[PDB]
Amino acid sequence: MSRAYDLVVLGAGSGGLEAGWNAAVTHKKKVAVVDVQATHGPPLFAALGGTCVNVGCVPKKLMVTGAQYMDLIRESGGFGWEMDRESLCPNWKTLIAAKNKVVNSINESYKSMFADTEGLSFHMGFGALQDAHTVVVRKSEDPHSDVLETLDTEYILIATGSWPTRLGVPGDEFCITSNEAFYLEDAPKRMLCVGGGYIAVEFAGIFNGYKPCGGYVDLCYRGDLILRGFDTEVRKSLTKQLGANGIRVRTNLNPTKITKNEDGSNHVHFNDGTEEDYDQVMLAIGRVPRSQALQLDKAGVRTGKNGAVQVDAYSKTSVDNIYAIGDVTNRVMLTPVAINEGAAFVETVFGGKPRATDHTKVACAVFSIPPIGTCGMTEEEAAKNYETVAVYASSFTPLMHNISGSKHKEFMIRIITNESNGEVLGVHMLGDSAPEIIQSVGICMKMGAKISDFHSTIGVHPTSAEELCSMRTPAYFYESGKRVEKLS
Amino acid sequence: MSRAYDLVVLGAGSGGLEAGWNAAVTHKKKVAVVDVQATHGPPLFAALGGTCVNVGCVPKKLMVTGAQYMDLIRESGGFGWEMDRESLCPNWKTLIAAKNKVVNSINESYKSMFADTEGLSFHMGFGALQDAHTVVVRKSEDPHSDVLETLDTEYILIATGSWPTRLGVPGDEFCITSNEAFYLEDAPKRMLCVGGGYIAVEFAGIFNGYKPCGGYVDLCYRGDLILRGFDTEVRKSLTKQLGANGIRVRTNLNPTKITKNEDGSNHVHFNDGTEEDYDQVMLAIGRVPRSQALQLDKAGVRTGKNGAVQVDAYSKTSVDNIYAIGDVTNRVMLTPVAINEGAAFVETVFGGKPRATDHTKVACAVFSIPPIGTCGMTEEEAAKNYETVAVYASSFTPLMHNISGSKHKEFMIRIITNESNGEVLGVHMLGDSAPEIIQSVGICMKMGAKISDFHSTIGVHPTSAEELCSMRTPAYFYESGKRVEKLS
Ligand SMILES: Cc1cc2nc3c(=O)[nH]c(=O)nc-3n(C[C@H](O)[C@H](O)[C@H](O)COP(=O)(O)OP(=O)(O)OC[C@H]3O[C@@H](n4cnc5c(N)ncnc54)[C@H](O)[C@@H]3O)c2cc1C
Ligand SMILES: Cc1cc2nc3c(=O)[nH]c(=O)nc-3n(C[C@H](O)[C@H](O)[C@H](O)COP(=O)(O)OP(=O)(O)OC[C@H]3O[C@@H](n4cnc5c(N)ncnc54)[C@H](O)[C@@H]3O)c2cc1C
Ligand SMILES: NC(=O)C1=CN([C@@H]2O[C@H](COP(=O)(O)OP(=O)(O)OC[C@H]3O[C@@H](n4cnc5c(N)ncnc54)[C@H](OP(=O)(O)O)[C@@H]3O)[C@@H](O)[C@H]2O)C=CC1
Ligand SMILES: NC(=O)C1=CN([C@@H]2O[C@H](COP(=O)(O)OP(=O)(O)OC[C@H]3O[C@@H](n4cnc5c(N)ncnc54)[C@H](OP(=O)(O)O)[C@@H]3O)[C@@H](O)[C@H]2O)C=CC1
Ligand SMILES: CCc1ccc(-n2c(-c3ccc(SC)cc3)cc(CN3CCSCC3)c2C)cc1
Ligand SMILES: CCc1ccc(-n2c(-c3ccc(SC)cc3)cc(CN3CCSCC3)c2C)cc1
Ligand SMILES: CCc1ccc(-n2c(-c3ccc(SC)cc3)cc(CN3CCSCC3)c2C)cc1
Ligand SMILES: CCc1ccc(-n2c(-c3ccc(SC)cc3)cc(CN3CCSCC3)c2C)cc1
Repeated sequence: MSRAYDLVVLGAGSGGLEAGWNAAVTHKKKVAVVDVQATHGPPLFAALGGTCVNVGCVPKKLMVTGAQYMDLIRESGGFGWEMDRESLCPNWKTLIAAKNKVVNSINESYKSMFADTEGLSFHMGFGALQDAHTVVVRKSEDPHSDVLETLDTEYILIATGSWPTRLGVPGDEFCITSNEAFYLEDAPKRMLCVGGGYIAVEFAGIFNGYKPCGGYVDLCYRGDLILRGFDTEVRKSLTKQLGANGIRVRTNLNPTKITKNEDGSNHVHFNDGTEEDYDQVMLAIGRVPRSQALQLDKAGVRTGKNGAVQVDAYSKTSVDNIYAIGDVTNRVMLTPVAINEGAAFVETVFGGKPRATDHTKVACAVFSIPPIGTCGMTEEEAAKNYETVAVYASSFTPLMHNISGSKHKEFMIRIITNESNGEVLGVHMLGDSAPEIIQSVGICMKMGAKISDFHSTIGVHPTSAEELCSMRTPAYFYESGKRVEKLS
Repeated sequence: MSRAYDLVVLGAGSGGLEAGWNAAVTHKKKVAVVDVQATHGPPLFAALGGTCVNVGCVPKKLMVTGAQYMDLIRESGGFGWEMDRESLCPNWKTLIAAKNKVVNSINESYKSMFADTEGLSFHMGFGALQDAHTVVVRKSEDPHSDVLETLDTEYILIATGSWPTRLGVPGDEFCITSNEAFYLEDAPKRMLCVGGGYIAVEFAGIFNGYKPCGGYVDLCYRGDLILRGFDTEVRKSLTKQLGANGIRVRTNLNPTKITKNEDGSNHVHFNDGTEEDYDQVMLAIGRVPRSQALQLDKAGVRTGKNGAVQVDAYSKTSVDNIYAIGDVTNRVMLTPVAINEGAAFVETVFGGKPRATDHTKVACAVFSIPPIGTCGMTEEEAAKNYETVAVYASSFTPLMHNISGSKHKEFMIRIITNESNGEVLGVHMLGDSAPEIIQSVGICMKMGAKISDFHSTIGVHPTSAEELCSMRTPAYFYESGKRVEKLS
């Protein structure tokens, strides 16, 4: 059969714009790409470029880079750099301004991409499914608003991503999320970050860097140790170093009631029954797939837990012509994962050579201060899945920190290997440059690197990374899930 | 036969202290270690710990880290950090002071290593050879000064390293080297670095950071492009960026005569017949192996060109019981190379399991601002002895530099592959975090990584290293030595 478009992508995101571009350029198909708005902005935060560009990776990193100067300016003193250190506080207003300039600049380059690419058209509005071949674009999220466009397509691709989750406590509406955090007029003096995940830990670092005079940031998590699912020794050292940096880490604590005050501040009720006032309260509870308004039922597309889209290894839904990638599938919620999922989708339906995304042994990072760089299994998980595992560990304060005054900044590397093989199953790093090192570590790992391949490599001196090639003797072992000091 | 010691190490350096420690601790041998002095200091700069610790890797990196703050403080302004930027210059003498404290505490750490290790003893003086089994320790470098100790040994190891080379021009003795650079009480306003190698480029960066008001650093090089043997596109982009940062790169220029003025400053005559005044003039001509005073002839050990000790793959000299490692062999003059050479020497003669150092595919770095991170062949060399080579290239100005103001800071990656099989022969990087990334790149290359292994790895976003996994189509090719735009 013959229709108007070959592909209609719902969501101009990291994955969406990858599949859209590739189909249109290398295969010269006719691709329509639907998104909510053109440039970044408060009313509906996401835009052209997805969460990555608008309210995610890109702006986050810039603000984490901005916050990192607080330490660096302090650290410079030991090396001979003298200036006014008296109540040295930063300008939040000129950070957001500069941030907006860059985000908008990327918003503009994606806009001119559509004009420069034949077959690639942008369609502003709220895309929703009608049937297996028809995507309806509406004026608002409300399914009774005006119908802007009716797109007739061979294939549909859902890349609408995810949305912040909120807790069902009274006064929920008075709290902000990562979305609102980007567009705050002023940096908060009294800041509460709720949750112990990626966003919570990262933004606690941002606010702590940009807090005004005498300000403070409280991170509160409902459990024992923050960042569940990461290397426990890394998590412990990270809690210790966030503390040393100023952030008051608060475990086994959770808000139950929030009330609005007359002066503007927020009154918060906790688990232990204590009461406190915070200028802003951010919720980093996690991200649920954004698919509750797409009407997947009307096409026969299976909706799992939290609205996730049931896909096979090749991203294909219950309907043979409809596909889904990125956060909306709830597999591995990262930008480069969604991009790979998109490029694979093109290679399959329009390329002739099908490929599935390798979701295993994927190197990711946490952009806290200091940052985490990880790839592979935790020692807890590898113990459950393997006969006998060796745990290599190394901690150090870099020589420069003896001069800088930040003697709390301990670089940590922990390698988890299969004892039988020698195969590296996990590498976990904490410290500066850790997200940069973990990248080429991940090239070794999916390549199937052994611990012998590491320490036989001649090091690069002086670097933090050279320590990867100096770990030969394991600290301890796991034997059939049991922690042992030596091998029987 | 049984003698006083089974190992005498001449030179307590990176290689020396590696072989010394290992023989004494893991194999319980009686190891004597000779070095010139105990702690770092001007008269004879090198000490316990070698050049690396005292007048090399360690103090250099610290000073480069301090100089890097000049940029970071300027870059902070765009992110919202306000301060007195008016005439902001650093304190050189408090940097040197802090540097000394760190170097000294390592000198002390090595001193208490000898006291805590049995069999391992330190012998202060000038070691020289008597015969195949006897090493004489003298009061001074003059071979007629008092004989301090006479050491009787089964095996001799030469790890005396290298020494700065000087150019045979009138006024040579008025110039400093890297040695004296560490102990100048004042930072020069008018600075000339002579040469285009590692030391020249790194120290030009240091002085440029630590110059007083209205000060300038001129780097002058004998040839056309600085840093021969490195990726030509990296060198060009470095020259451009050293320029942009303040360092005046002057090529095809070489001093001919130097005279000392009455005010203290130095008058320099150049290649183009021009005259100029510099407060200090550093010679980075290179490093010749330190072997002129050891009397290798007396024992029958072959000295090659420049005085380099001729050795086989296992570091064994002309005599079966005398060995040599590190800079003194003039193979690959790096610290971690000398360490590997030392650890192998022990494994061979005391471990019973012989091993040679893999001098090929060694990842190293240049700690300029911005720094270089390299591993493997240049495209010129790979063209000279391969059938067809593919040259992958990528240049980009990181997103944060749109806010910071340093839009000259371009990150560069160039991969050079054997087109036949896809094998990566060289990876060349220029920019921040480059020496940190290149480490785990060298693990891939030692494993024999293919270009497919790179671009198949899911990236880490946002980083500079994620670009390493996004290079798929080559920019151009080399076909039987000739530069081609495509394959015929
Ligand atoms: C604060 C934050 C920081 C992050 N930092 C990192 C990081 O540093 N590194 C990393 O790897 N990952 C990071 N992530 C995760 C990453 O942003 C996501 O995994 C990635 O964006 C997923 O890509 P996607 O295409 O599936 O979703 P998106 O890129 O978000 O694309 C979804 C798009 O679909 C559009 N859309 C929604 N509904 C409709 C509809 N009704 N019709 C049409 N269009 C619609 C939206 O406007 C949105 O722009 C971060 C996330 C957050 C929230
Ligand atoms: C300024 C500078 C910066 C450098 N930076 C780096 C870097 O960042 N990364 C890197 O990998 N490499 C770097 N290097 C090179 C590196 O330091 C050397 O390659 C390394 O030190 C070689 O080790 P070695 O044991 O052979 O020599 P050394 O470590 O220098 O040991 C030689 C020792 O022998 C002693 N000795 C000399 N003569 C006698 C004798 N007559 N009797 C007894 N003892 C004697 C000396 O006192 C000296 O301490 C740098 C070098 C310099 C000069
Ligand atoms: N690569 C990167 O740099 C980044 C990646 N991301 C991605 O996007 C996703 C965004 O998640 P983000 O919000 O951190 O949260 P993610 O789920 O990581 O983390 C959620 C955190 O909130 C806690 N939490 C969950 N529910 C509640 C509740 N009801 N009350 C209190 N606390 C609760 C969780 O604790 P518990 O462990 O007990 O469930 C967990 O610590 C991540 O999964 C990640 O994949 C996001 C930011 C940066
Ligand atoms: N890994 C690291 O971070 C470091 C490693 N090192 C090691 O120590 C060694 C020490 O030497 P380092 O200063 O680089 O210099 P190296 O010899 O590399 O470089 C010397 C530079 O000086 C130039 N030169 C040589 N002779 C003359 C002359 N007669 N007149 C003018 N210029 C001359 C050379 O130019 P030309 O190209 O024309 O010959 C070259 O550019 C290095 O080879 C390196 O192996 C040193 C410092 C840091
Ligand atoms: C018109 C052809 C084209 C292709 C790719 C990009 N692109 C892209 C790009 C962005 C999004 C997509 S689709 C999600 C595809 C390509 C990013 C970047 C940023 N950086 C630049 C230096 S080389 C490394 C990458 C660039 C340059 C731009 C234009
Ligand atoms: C007495 C026990 C001992 C032995 C060696 C080191 N060491 C050494 C070391 C290096 C070379 C030698 S032989 C030249 C001997 C000791 C180096 C470094 C640098 N380090 C690497 C590990 S994490 C922090 C940074 C360290 C910590 C320390 C303790
Ligand atoms: C000769 C045996 C030796 C060698 C290196 C170290 N070392 C070193 C070390 C690092 C690099 C080098 S390379 C010259 C040498 C020694 C660092 C640190 C970290 N230190 C931990 C205790 S409190 C202060 C911080 C330590 C402990 C110690 C002993
Ligand atoms: C296909 C449409 C397109 C292409 C390229 C960019 N882009 C981009 C770009 C950057 C990030 C993204 S989101 C991953 C998308 C595009 C950057 C730059 C310039 N420079 C390159 C080196 S990295 C810093 C910026 C450019 C030119 C944007 C959109």
